[PDB]
Amino acid sequence: PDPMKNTCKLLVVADHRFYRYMGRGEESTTTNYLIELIDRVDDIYRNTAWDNAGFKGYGIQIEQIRILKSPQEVKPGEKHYNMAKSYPNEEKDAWDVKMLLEQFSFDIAEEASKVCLAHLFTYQDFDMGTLGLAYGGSPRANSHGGVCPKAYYSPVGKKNIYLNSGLTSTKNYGKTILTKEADLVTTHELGHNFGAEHDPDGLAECAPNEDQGGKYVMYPIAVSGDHENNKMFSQCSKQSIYKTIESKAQECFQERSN
Ligand SMILES: CC(C)C[C@H](CC(=O)NO)C(=O)N[C@H](C(=O)N[C@@H](C)C(=O)NCCN)C(C)(C)C
Ligand SMILES: [Zn+2]
Repeated sequence: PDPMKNTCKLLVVADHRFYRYMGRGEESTTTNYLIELIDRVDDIYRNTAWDNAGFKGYGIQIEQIRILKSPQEVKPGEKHYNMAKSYPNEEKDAWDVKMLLEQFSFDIAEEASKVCLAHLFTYQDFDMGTLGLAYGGSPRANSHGGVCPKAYYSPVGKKNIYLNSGLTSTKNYGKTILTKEADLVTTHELGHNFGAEHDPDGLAECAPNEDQGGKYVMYPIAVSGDHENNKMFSQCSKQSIYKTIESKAQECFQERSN
């Protein structure tokens, strides 16, 4: 592991919902929450041996936190990830999650091109229990993204956007999720960014029963995280991430800041 290039620097964005509902309308409260969350997630990554040997010490660090204190005013017909209304259905508490990730990537393109990853933290109740979403680590045909900006020309947006993005919501079923749960959401989404796909039931090694420590972080269904494996990456995730981690590291990782 190149100690000069072992850290994925992040642009962390807190939208107006997060600022108000998690931040208590305060910059300090907002940033402290995020700084502490990323550092705990970093502990998970940093201590992971991607090859089950000495290939460890790779992690994440915040480069900048953008704090949006109020909604983005928009003209009629125009949309922005930080606008007051949910999209496509303004009657709902939250956006459609996929459309939100696409919108965030579009609006943040200039900034995203200069960082390893951009991550949006929001506070909206996505339909049916969804907590987050990210590019990378998806089995879908022609899907791409994850660490290090990769361009995608949006025929609808008429410009290049980058696929080095993901998002976390700390609201689910009308309540703020536990910090232990939030940590797991962000870990899972960055896991996709790093190259992991969902662990399959079909491989017991990567999806243990509850008495064998429970599921690992990349399981498709969320859990509170009281089981042993919950906060760790499975061997399946490690294998996937390891195929490209070094290469990606040479591309856009930087030196850890003490
Ligand atoms: C951190 C988690 C694992 C992220 C995933 C979505 C995903 O794979 N993002 O990369 C999620 O929101 N999972 C939901 C989830 O498990 N939520 C739990 C909290 C839930 O609602 N459980 C009971 C609802 N029947 C789904 C979509 C499976 C309902
Ligand atoms: Zn997932």
